[PDB]
Amino acid sequence: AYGSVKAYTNFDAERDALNIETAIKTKGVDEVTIVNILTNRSNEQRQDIAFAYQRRTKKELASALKSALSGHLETVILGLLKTPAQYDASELKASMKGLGTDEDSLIEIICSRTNQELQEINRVYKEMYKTDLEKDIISDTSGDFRKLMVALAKGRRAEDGSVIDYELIDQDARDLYDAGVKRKGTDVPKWISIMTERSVPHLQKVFDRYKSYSPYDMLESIRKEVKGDLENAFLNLVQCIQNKPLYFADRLYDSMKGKGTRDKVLIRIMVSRSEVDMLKIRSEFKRKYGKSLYYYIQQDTKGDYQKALLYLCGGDD
Ligand SMILES: [Ca+2]
Ligand SMILES: [Ca+2]
Ligand SMILES: [Ca+2]
Repeated sequence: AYGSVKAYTNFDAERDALNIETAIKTKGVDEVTIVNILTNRSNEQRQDIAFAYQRRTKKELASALKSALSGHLETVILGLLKTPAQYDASELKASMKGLGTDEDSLIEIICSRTNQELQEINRVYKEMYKTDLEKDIISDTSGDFRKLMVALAKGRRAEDGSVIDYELIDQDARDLYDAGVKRKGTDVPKWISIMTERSVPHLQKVFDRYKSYSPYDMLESIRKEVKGDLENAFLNLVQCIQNKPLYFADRLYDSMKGKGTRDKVLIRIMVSRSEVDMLKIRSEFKRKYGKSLYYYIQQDTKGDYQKALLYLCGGDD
């Protein structure tokens, strides 16, 4: 409901598949037409176009476009063609490269996805790679960090209940302070337990009730009590629970603020959150960093790649 790319009203899968077939078979490849079409269609509509294209040409659209395109634009388009679950699962599999695992992407995806999304992701992952996500998480992670990632990826977080339990909120804040800053050392399993099991609004009110018992807020308490992968995961998780659009705005900023561009993160965010809360991310981004997201994307990317990302953004703020 808060996505930037909406379902195209006057949609016709057959003509889109025709125009795309034409744009592909065009000499020198017509990237502009492909971008113009795919970036203004909903994911489901893109699936419809894929099916129509398949019936028309008896070749799958993703293959033809992987042949017709290259580089970052290829990455973006092939990212858009997949269903949300498929894309997330594929990114997760890509992030797990043994001991040199990209833990940043892994954290980004596992910490920010909801119960339904994770439930679908586990199934699709198992169907795609004939192996449960948990086995690979265990294989490519270790320790309390592993435990946390496994807990989160199980996707059985409690749902937001009818009634607000302020008492349990208070007791959770107390438990968090007692297991963290109060004692020397850290009771990590209790932290993981509370942060993975309780619902999101409950954990918001808990995170702000924690400010009453502790001299440091939740983020700083994390920066002090634990460090490393565990720390990064806890930080990202808390950022997501508190303010997810702001979190993704910060993640977008971090991907472009420095030298070059962390295109994996940029592309993944602009694709996965295009039909979710891209409007809110734009809002938070301009509210915090002065200029629009469109602007940063414009200054840090060029060409039809830039064009695609700008279409996924949806105008200047
Ligand atoms: Ca290629
Ligand atoms: Ca301590
Ligand atoms: Ca840059």
